[PDB]
Amino acid sequence: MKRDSRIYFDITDDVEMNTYNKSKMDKRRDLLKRGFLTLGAQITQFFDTTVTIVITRRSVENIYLLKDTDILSRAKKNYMKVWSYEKAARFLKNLDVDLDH
Repeated sequence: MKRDSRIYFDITDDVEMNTYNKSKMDKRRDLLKRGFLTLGAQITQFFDTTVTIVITRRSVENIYLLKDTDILSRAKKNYMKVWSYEKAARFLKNLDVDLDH
């Protein structure tokens, strides 16, 4: 049987951008956060072993190059789901969630 959905938003980046784009990414984040709250996900402040999903802006295909203490390493070690913002926004759409609204 399944367990409560607990989502951690990775706060670390592996990309550079200007201030404008940061704000735009932060909006995307909050907007996504708001969507998952709606479906009833729990949105945890800290990362730990009870997270079921990490939503990250960083490079998933390159996790193998990360330190062992990096939350993305740990998430993969722990068979958690790691999603990009795109895949996440897909998840919400396909589940009939008004993103625009």
